[PDB]
Amino acid sequence: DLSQCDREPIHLLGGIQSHGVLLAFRGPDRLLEVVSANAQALLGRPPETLLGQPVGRVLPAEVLAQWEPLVARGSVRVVLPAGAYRALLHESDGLTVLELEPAELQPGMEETALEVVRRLVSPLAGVKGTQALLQTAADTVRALTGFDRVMVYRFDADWHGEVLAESKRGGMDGFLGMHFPATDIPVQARALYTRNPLRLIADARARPVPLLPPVVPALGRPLDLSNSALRSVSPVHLEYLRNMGVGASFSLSLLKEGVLWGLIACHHLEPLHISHERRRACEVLTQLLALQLSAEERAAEASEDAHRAALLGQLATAMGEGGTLEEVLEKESERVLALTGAAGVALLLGEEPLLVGCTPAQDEVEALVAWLATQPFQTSFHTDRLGTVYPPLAARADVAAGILAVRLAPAAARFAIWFRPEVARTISWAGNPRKPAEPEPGHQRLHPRGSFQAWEETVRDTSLPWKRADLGAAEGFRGALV
Amino acid sequence: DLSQCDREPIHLLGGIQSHGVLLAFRGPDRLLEVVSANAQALLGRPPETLLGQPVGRVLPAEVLAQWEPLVARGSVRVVLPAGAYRALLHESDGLTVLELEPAELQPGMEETALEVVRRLVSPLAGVKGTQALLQTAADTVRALTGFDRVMVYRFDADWHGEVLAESKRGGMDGFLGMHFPATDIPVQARALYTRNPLRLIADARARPVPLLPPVVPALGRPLDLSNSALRSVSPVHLEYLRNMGVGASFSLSLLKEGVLWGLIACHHLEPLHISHERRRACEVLTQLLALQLSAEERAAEASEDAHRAALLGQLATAMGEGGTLEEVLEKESERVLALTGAAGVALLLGEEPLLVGCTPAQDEVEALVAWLATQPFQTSFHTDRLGTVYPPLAARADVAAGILAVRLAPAAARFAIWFRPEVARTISWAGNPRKPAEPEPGHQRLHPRGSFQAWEETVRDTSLPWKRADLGAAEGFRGALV
Ligand SMILES: *C/C=C1/C(Cc2[nH]c(Cc3[nH]c(CC4=NC(=O)C(CC)=C4C)c(C)c3CCC(=O)O)c(CCC(=O)O)c2C)=NC(=O)[C@H]1C
Ligand SMILES: *C/C=C1/C(Cc2[nH]c(Cc3[nH]c(CC4=NC(=O)C(CC)=C4C)c(C)c3CCC(=O)O)c(CCC(=O)O)c2C)=NC(=O)[C@H]1C
Repeated sequence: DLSQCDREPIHLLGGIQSHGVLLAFRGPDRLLEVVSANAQALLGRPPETLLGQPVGRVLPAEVLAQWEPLVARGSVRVVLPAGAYRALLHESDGLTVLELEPAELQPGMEETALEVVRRLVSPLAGVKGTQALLQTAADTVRALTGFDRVMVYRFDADWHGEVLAESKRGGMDGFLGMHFPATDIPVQARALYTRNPLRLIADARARPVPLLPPVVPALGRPLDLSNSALRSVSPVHLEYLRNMGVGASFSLSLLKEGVLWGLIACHHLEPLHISHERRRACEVLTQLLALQLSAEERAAEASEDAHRAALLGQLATAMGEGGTLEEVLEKESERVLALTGAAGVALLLGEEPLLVGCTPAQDEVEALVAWLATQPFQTSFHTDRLGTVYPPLAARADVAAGILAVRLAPAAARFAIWFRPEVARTISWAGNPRKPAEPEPGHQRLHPRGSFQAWEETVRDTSLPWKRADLGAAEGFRGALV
Repeated sequence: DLSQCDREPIHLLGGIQSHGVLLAFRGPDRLLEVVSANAQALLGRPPETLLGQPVGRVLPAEVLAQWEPLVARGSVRVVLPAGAYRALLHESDGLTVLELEPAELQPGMEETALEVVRRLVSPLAGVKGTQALLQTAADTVRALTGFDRVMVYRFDADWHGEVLAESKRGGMDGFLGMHFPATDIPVQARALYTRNPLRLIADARARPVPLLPPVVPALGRPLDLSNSALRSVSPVHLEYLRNMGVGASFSLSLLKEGVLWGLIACHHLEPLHISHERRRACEVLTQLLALQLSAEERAAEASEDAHRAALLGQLATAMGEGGTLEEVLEKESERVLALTGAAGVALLLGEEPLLVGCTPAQDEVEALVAWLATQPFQTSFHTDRLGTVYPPLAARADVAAGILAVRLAPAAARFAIWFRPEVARTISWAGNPRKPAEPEPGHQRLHPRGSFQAWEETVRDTSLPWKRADLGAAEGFRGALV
């Protein structure tokens, strides 16, 4: 359901965090437009008094010698008097949208950047599992701008997610597993994160600094601050960090192969401005955690599912050295079930079902086969919820939560079914998940929580996943019968 | 092993590069021992002299201050009065080796490194090929190194290689798709190069500078320069360089899962010296693109299995729809001969066989299974020189030159089979391959072929190799047949 929580724009609010400068430009012969009410304190002359007038009479020679490499490169460092801000410029609704914002004072990005990477590459990064690859990234990021807590929120099936990492300092608090809503990182803001990686909260305590004039004439609405460098997050959100205990939040959204995945949150007690160069060079590492995952699952599967095929190679030679189904299936029944980490498996070979392992009762399975053949799957049908699809076997979960249809022939409702049982799973949650926001009596403008502390729910009457292998190994048996 | 090549003790041969200095520090109260002649270019007062003499008492105030940090971390910025060197160390052979050699002049090296780390990582990497993956790392290490010429070398099965890639400037002779031995980078140096990636040969033409006392006092044989940098090499190496038009060297070891997948050599038309932060920065780039293309191997594997399944999904419905095999194999005759990507199949499912593609005769089919029972193999026999191992039916250059066994029945003479033809594959041999290196009347000392010109080896009659996933679509077919 689209919510007042997800219908809400970003991109086109009010403007930029109180530490940049947006000086706009409309068409040919340069010429300023949408400015930034804070502009008369890093320039030299007030905003309203150069909102009509061209670049010649707005910027100093510095940035106007640099104007050419700017277009031509992306960003470009200029050391004009207040210090040495950035330059990052893109294209908007009809504009050249030049902004600067402070630059990096240490000459050990390059140096600390290159020792920090080596960690999250190495001669062989996967050694002691994937809680390391998650934990070294989360570490580095922390130990590459400095922070007092950072994790790896991962989204799942229903876009709700949890933190599989945690790097911290001498006795804060901090989350870990600890599920928290999907409403949070809403539909708006991972549709937008496919194209725009990271966001900087500079000083979550401090207030947003408007834009000039609040619309960009021609269009009618305000400016697309979407590709922005310093978009200011939103009331729904800082209302919702001033509880938590962040004066920051440093995110760099993952996506190895076009698909989102997680984030790396970075938290910090006191306002903190990491740079564009450092912001982007941890985007380089978020880009090295997404890759080295791609590589190992895309591997695991390869290395894991040989163990699968050595089952099916057992199950097939026995199958042809004394051809006799029931006899040869019994001895290699530990193998059948174990194809798929299963407890039970019926087979309909024409005659009566050969129930085999630790399955439910025959009178039951007969009703289960009619109900199947009167469903659509072109070959297979599985679920981790069971009672949800075919309620009759709800009550007797304990062996019946997840199944593998594998139609042996067309009209023939002969097949085999793999019963997979029931799993505990006491599952932690940051405040009661049943309610992830705060309606003000009319329900039109709302709030977050001030909650964030371990309300457990208990996933149960579900099972395990059915990961490409079960559903693939299993389709080996069905071609191995015909 | 064999000819004088896999003999040359290429770490105990004294000698060291002349820009560098490797001196050695023996015993407890850090106390000199072996110093590398030209050591008074950096200490005014002679090597000969202070082979006695405590550590700090032989080398400067400057460099003493920073004797502390390089124990802990082992790379310092000791900046002295002769363009300030820096010394990486390591403990070779029970004593401590300080390896004074030059700076990075230029403070981008790191900031530039980091940006070519991006070009070869940006999350659409390989979307004009693996080929394009190799030919980036070509132009990126090149930019790091200046070096006029970069290469990339895979060591195909028999240790002897190809140069997939290249990356030259203009009017630069080059081996684009050219092809040569693995005598060269021999037995010795593969074994050494698993242990350290890199090696430099900057001023090839520059003869070595002895390091006294020819042989390490209490051992004999020269110290052991194995895990040094500013060493030299088996002389008659930069030997077969003066036979080229190169006066430098840089070549890394791409290591992929711990086997040596080869190296990238950048050599220069005239001498050049790159740093040890700078060569760290390309050894870094090797253990990165390996991380990438390890995934790309794993990827097009899982994409090609999941392919073959879908192909076999169809196959086994033609199976279950009825008709006996011979009728089912009629059209799927087309589909099975595409299931190991071979020309035809032959059943032999008891009775007189099925020839059912572009097969040899009936009489030669049977001639194999006779012999195929004599020799080993539980389940399989994929060979490609099916005429070397087995001459009689070793003239089929057209119909069969690589066969595939499977036993449809354990201890029984029932094997189904897919033969596939000779394929002419033009090989642009670079120099003579009947001349790795012509010796001196004596056969006691070797210098190496002085002519690297294209040679034709048009190899009549083998198979396109037997790719894992292909190969792997056999244990199944055999299970889902009786
Ligand atoms: C329903 C509307 C609401 C909004 C709007 C809104 N939500 C977000 C996202 C968000 N929420 C979190 C919470 C959080 N604390 C942690 O420790 C972690 C990781 C472990 C998380 C995810 C985060 C981190 C985020 C976005 C990541 C970030 O802070 O950069 C946004 C994103 C701001 C944007 O526009 O980019 C917005 C606009 N917040 C609500 O509570 C509801 C009402
Ligand atoms: C029969 C004796 C022979 C030896 C002994 C030997 N040579 C080397 C050095 C070597 N060779 C290669 C191969 C190679 N890399 C390239 O780029 C090219 C041309 C494109 C070639 C042909 C390499 C990489 C090396 C290491 C240094 C270098 O090549 O730049 C060794 C080990 C090297 C060392 O001394 O440390 C040994 C033991 N080599 C022969 O070719 C024959 C004559």
